[PDB]
Amino acid sequence: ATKAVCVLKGDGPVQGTIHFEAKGDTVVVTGSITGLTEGDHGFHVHQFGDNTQGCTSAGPHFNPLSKKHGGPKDDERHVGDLGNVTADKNGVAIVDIVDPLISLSGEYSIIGRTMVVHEKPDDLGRGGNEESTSTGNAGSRLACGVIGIAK
Amino acid sequence: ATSAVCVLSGDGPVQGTIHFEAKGDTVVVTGSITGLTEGDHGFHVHQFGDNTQGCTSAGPHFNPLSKKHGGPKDEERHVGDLGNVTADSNGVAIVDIVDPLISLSGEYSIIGRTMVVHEKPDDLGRGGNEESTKTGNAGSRLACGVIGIAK
Ligand SMILES: [Cu+2]
Ligand SMILES: [Cu+2]
Ligand SMILES: [Cu+2]
Ligand SMILES: [Cu+2]
Repeated sequence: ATKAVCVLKGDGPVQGTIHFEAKGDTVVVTGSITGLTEGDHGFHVHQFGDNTQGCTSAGPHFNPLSKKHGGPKDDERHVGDLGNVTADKNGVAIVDIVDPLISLSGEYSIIGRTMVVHEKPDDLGRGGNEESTSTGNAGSRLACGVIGIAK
Repeated sequence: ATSAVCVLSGDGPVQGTIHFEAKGDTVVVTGSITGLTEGDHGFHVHQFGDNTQGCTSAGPHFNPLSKKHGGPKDEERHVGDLGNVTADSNGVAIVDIVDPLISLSGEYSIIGRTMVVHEKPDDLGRGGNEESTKTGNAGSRLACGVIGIAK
């Protein structure tokens, strides 16, 4: 309802803890992700909270308005399109995002859905091939977790 | 949501997959859990979907109506009180429960909360002692997972 949390795990070294808090009429996303390669990594909400086949069973990006993939500042984007997180030379990425389209309740609620951090940078729907318009060319899912209600 | 799933994991060998499906004004819970010691094991929905400290961070039983702990057929029970699952000699528990109090939507929604399989049998609030009234004397949490939206 007001606060949520996600613990990111995968088959590699990438781990992290993401916190979500409804503040006013928006949602603030914070936390950190370690064990990444330096550089940008796509960071999205995928539709299902199903981890029966690791991160693969989370499905595509959460997209209740049926739009094409984009960057978080675009009109045309998926609700789950949170852009990229940037890791330092030590593999650490600090997440500090304010997003208008996600919610913690109602139609846009991401509770019970999956947060994924990807292998490569998300090209924000501007790569030029069909895959850019679905995933940003963000590639494999390095770690993920189901978003749960927190105290 | 009309369907949900949860993958149970812990620090030991207990693991499992639980499916949830709304049917009528009930939730049908099916699945299997392996790696258990033969006999009954308490099986409850805990309040928070927070795995930051393993299963310990899931909090107490989901109890929105502030009742004492009971068995699933009791009027005085927590919403998250699903009774016991039973493992056979090979440590395999088959899950098949129909419950009318838990839900996949609205106020009693368990999406984003934690399913827990316990060390001991749940005494269903009839243990004679005080601990019975809170947890059923089910003991340790062997495995847990956050309940997620499924396809
Ligand atoms: Cu993605
Ligand atoms: Cu997208
Ligand atoms: Cu319990
Ligand atoms: Cu209880």
